Amino acid sequence: KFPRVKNWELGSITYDTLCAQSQQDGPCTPRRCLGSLVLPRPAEQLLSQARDFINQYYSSIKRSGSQAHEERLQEVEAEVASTGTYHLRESELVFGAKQAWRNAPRCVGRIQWGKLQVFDARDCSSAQEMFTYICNHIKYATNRGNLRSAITVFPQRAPGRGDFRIWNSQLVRYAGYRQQDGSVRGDPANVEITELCIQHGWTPGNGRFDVLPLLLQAPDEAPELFVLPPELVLEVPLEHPTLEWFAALGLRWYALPAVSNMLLEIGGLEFSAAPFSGWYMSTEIGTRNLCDPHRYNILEDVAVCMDLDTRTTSSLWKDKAAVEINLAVLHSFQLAKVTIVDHHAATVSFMKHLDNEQKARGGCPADWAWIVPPISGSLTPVFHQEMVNYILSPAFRYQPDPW
Amino acid sequence: GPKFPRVKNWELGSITYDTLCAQSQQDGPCTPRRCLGSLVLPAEQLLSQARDFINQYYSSIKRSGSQAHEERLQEVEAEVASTGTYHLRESELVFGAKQAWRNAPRCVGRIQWGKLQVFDARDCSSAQEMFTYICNHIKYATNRGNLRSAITVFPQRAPGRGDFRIWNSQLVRYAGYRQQDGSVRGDPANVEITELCIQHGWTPGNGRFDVLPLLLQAPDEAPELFVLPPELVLEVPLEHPTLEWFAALGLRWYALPAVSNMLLEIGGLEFSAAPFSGWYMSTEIGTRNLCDPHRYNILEDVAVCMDLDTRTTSSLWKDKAAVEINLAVLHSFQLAKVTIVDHHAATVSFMKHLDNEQKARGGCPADWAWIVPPISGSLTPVFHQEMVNYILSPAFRYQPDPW
Ligand code: HEM
Ligand code: HEM
Ligand SMILES: Cc1cc(N)nc(C[C@H]2CNC[C@H]2OCCNCCc2cccc(F)c2)c1
Ligand SMILES: Cc1cc(N)nc(C[C@H]2CNC[C@H]2OCCNCCc2cccc(F)c2)c1
Ligand SMILES: C[C@H](O)[C@H](O)[C@H]1CNc2nc(N)[nH]c(=O)c2N1
Ligand SMILES: C[C@H](O)[C@H](O)[C@H]1CNc2nc(N)[nH]c(=O)c2N1
Ligand SMILES: [Zn+2]
Repeated sequence: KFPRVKNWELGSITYDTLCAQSQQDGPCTPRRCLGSLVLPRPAEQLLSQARDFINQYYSSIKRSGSQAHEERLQEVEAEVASTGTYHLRESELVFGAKQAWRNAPRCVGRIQWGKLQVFDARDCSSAQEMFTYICNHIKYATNRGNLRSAITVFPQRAPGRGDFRIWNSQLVRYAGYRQQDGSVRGDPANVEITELCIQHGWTPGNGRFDVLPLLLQAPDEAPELFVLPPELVLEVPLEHPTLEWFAALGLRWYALPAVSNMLLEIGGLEFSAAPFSGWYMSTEIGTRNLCDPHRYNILEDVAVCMDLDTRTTSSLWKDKAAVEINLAVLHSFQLAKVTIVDHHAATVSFMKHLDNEQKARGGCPADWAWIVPPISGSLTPVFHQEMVNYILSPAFRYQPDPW
Repeated sequence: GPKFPRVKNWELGSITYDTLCAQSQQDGPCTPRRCLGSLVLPAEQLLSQARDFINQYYSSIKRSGSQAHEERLQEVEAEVASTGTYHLRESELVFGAKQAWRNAPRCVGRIQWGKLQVFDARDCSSAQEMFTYICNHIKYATNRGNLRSAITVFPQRAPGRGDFRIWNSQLVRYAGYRQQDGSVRGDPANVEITELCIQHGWTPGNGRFDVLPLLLQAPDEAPELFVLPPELVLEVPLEHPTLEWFAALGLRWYALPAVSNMLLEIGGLEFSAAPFSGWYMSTEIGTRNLCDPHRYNILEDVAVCMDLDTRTTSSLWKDKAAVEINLAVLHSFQLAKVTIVDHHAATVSFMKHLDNEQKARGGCPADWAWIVPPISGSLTPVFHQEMVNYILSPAFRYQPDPW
């Protein structure tokens, strides 16, 4: 029933008993494992998801089974009874957002989960107020390049009406202009979101790193367009510690990773619009975004840069150059005084987190295939550690694109 | 769409469904509540399994439902009727062996599934005789560098009577000698089996790369020790194409990967000895056996020779060294004319295998975590490929070491 979990480097063994508190089916069954798929295709329920969540918070501040807890438990019981829903108190919502991050199986940064700036933006009622809220979050989070973890919660879903949404998947991301000649200027992964932007009447540039404007949508209104003012957006040019030419490449990435399309779920309530951010691990920029073939796919150009042998796989030019890009990403961010983290440091601190969690709750749910870096997998200690995935709440879910 | 796992390739945008998994007749480790993907070690019934196997066979020869098919069935029932067990026709053994390897979710090797040499050794009655079978195997399969897939099949398990069993995990393994100051000389993987060889009479070496003897067991007889004639065991001295100093590290590997401790299960018949072999993927040696902290752990040594900053993670001295070491594996094998294959080509071709299997059977069981290499993960196409993993029979399966 409870799983043995070995580390294959140190022959050490633990037991998840946290996953006993999973109230949510994932994709696997005893017949097949679906664990590598990325995506997954009533008052009595709400009232019970609430109760529980209230129970986490009182237990969190040690004030379990007492007056303020009991009393707050009729408050929700009565609010649902009458109106089919309730609302959170600020501190409660500060406890859930943090915890939603604690429970994110696919996060390698979860050691930081205690340290989260929570902006409560639930008193928002137009896209114009959204833009401002978002604009502050960025100024705060960026901090002249000493990045800081932040989330900003906008108002919850309501049964009678459309959601507050941000159309973008991140707050910063680059244009991807599809061209006549089948090709693409800039980031291929943001083609559809660039087009959507043009359809709502944005003036588009034509470089490789045109920062996208923001499409914010308030309940039942058509979405609106807000260009982010260039100075809130911190960018970092790409140069190499020894390779003079690397620079002359025009490569650069932005400083702030802020996910802006995921849904945040606390106590059975749902926040369709709740962007969050911390800081990048080098391998998000160096390996995935520049290195993927369906993205910027600069590898071959790096390799030709270096005058290696393009003609054959077994010379390892794929791997040699990748390596320099992650080295270029780390160097370049360190020079700009922007917070970055390499995948060795990162995963090492992730192991500490599992150990921290093992003692604190009895396990930690994690998704092996997402935690292990996209290069040098076995060279990181997370490769050698078995993990469990299950679903805890508070939680970030995926949600449909609003068009 | 259909109620069958939908399976996507994120690089290409392509979609398939896996109908094969419906034929899985045996549960893995997951449930809807939790995913165990990462865990390394996750009469009436006899007739039931055999019937399915025979169907499977007659299908593969297009004679499904025919006279010869219903005849073999009745014959197989009658076999089991009076004896408890049954026996496989020669060609039934050749097909189930191939089917067992085609069904192996952890093997990236599968495109070659149809090209296997099957050595029937079901006539073998002594440990002395295994040594002989085994020596022929290595001779055949090594074929002086031009390597060849093969499997030798020893007598099946049987009521009462005890098993045949190669005790070595591989036909070729380097010794692992426990020092009197905690550390190990040689492959730490093999301390347990090394100790057993000595206890059973073997005079041991004092090296990093000593080939182990063979501990062979025959029903109810004590295991017996057999030394491989050095001339039979082909090894490769490791050199680097541009770093002249690398050769001097005294590094070497052997040419033949040959698993010897797995169970081969067909039609509910179990073969407890069935060494099988193929040819290496470069990362099995370059990255795993050489760079694992718990194996030879040569990463630091190599990085010093490379003059890398090994006091900070962010230099990517690990990544840089592992590449070189892998490149030197690839190059050492090339030069000696010994069949090898680099993670890049080897995965390009698992992609092809996937497409073939889609057409032939509607799907292919795959352990993502294992199919994806320990280095340059995202840089290979399997990284972007969702996989479905279930258990199909005939299978290779783990068994408990015999002692
Ligand atoms: C502070 C440093 C942080 C680092 C280094 C970090 C790193 C990462 C990485 C590397 C991933 C998966 C990478 C990928 O998309 O391929 C990820 C996923 C995730 N992160 Fe973190 N993160 C950080 C902070 C945060 C914060 C503040 C939150 C929210 C409060 C967060 C929530 C999540 C969630 C929900 C996922 C899953 C995304 C998905 O399922 O698609 N992370 N993080
Ligand atoms: C033809 C060249 C071959 C290549 C490149 C290849 C590659 C591999 C690799 C890379 C693995 C994963 C091993 C690990 O890292 O632990 C593997 C596992 C496996 N291979 Fe293949 N292989 C080849 C031939 C064969 C043959 C001939 C067989 C059987 C006849 C076979 C059967 C298996 C099985 C059963 C496993 C699973 C072991 C486990 O589950 O732990 N392979 N193979
Ligand atoms: C908060 C934070 C910090 C950090 N270092 N890293 C992150 C992950 C961000 C950045 N780097 C990738 C992005 O991850 C975004 C979430 N992943 C989406 C994967 C996906 C793709 C396409 C279709 C889908 F349905 C799903 C978040
Ligand atoms: C036939 C063939 C060809 C090839 N290239 N590669 C192979 C896998 C071999 C070689 N390279 C590793 C070994 O695979 C053996 C599979 N077992 C390892 C998992 C394991 C389970 C339990 C305890 C452990 F310590 C380890 C076979
Ligand atoms: C299909 C596979 O699940 C998919 O390619 C995953 C693999 N691992 C990943 N790991 C991280 N950190 N981020 C990713 O996008 C992916 N993609
Ligand atoms: C924890 C994890 O399951 C384990 O380290 C696996 C990961 N993937 C692997 N993949 C291969 N090919 N071989 C392995 O030994 C492993 N080890
Ligand atoms: Zn699973």
